[PDB]
Amino acid sequence: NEFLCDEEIYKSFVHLKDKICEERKKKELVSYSSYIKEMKKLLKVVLLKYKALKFGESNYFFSSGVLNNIVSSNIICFLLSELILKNKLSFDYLLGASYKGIPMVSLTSHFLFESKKYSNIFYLYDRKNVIVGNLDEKKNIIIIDDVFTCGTALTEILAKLKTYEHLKVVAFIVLLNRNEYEINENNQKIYFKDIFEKRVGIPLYSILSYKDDIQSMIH
Amino acid sequence: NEFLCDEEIYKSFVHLKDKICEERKKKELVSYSSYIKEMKKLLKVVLLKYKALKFGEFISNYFFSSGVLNNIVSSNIICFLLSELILKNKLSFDYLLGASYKGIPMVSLTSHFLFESKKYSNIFYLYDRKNVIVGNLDDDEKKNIIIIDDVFTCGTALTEILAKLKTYEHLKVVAFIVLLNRNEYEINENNQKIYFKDIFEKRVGIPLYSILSYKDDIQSMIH
Repeated sequence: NEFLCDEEIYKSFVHLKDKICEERKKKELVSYSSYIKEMKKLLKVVLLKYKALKFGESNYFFSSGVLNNIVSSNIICFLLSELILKNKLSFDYLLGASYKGIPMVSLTSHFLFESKKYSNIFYLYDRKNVIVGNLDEKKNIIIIDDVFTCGTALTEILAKLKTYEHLKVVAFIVLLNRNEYEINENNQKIYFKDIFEKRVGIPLYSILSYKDDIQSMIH
Repeated sequence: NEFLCDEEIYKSFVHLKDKICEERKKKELVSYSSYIKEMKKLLKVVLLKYKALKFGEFISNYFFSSGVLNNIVSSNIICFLLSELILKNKLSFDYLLGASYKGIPMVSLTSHFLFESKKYSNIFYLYDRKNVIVGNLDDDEKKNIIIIDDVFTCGTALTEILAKLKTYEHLKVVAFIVLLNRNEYEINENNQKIYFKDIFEKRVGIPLYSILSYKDDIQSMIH
């Protein structure tokens, strides 16, 4: 048994969470970034421990089902909440993409609520009546999901939401962006994230990325 | 408008959550019960404020919908109390399973309140789709599951989850916990009410617990 035990993970989560909040309040950006990076290290340990990441022939596989435990989801949902606060994203609703986003959205709401900036936080989810929650000049939605490859899943949710005239999506937040790309006529990588952001006019944020976080696990 | 504002609801939730935990730790049962009953009052105010309860005539004299409870001020109270049912009744479990869809955002947050008890090194939660059970499974001794859902009428929805779980040989359900039991019944040959809860418990051999019940909590709202 080769990884930090859950009791140690939690202790480290608590310490890092306190420092990250403290530094955000003090507006010390360099320290904030650094403590975020430490939390991301802890999260990568978790991903390996619970085997959310597996290696060997893509050269890695990612599954979020093994992250449905509170010690793991605390880290994840805390960091989703931090992306919202750090980037000062304004919203009326958070929407958890079915199914993986759904247990994330309540718990992320819980971490946001600790900022004391909100009198409540209203969250939604989509089935497969297709949008459920406290509904009915445009209301703004941030969508949460686990993984971004080409944007196929987020595009389907956008289709469901096009029906609802008074709703607008203003951001996507995700645990992992795979940094997928296509090569163009000049032998340059054109990333799906950039193509997707351009097509739908909405920014995507991610806790982790293949390039910054996963590739250094490969060897 | 006519109801406590969300800031006040939260302040009251915090106060009552602290007293409830304190009294459970001290094993003062009468005080614990009493503070639970205060939280239930607050929850009833929430159900009326967000119109999770509506009155008149439906297909019964009240209608219940949990979609308006998907906000943290309301789900705090609900999920806290689901956690307290687990603790108070000393229910042992390896997993919590949130019934799709309503139970799913409840299960993580209920896991969060359980985790505050410091009895657990982690809490592992599941959910079903409609491959069919998602979470930290190795499994196809038995692992124990408590199922969480919003409303119990005859048990049709819980029965469907049991069917999905029958495939998994190493899993066993040891309790159902629910926000509301409607206390539905049939009348028998002696003009006695036989409750679906009792019939359901007997058929599947698994206890059901509920935060609220029609008889104890909702009837007095009617007039």
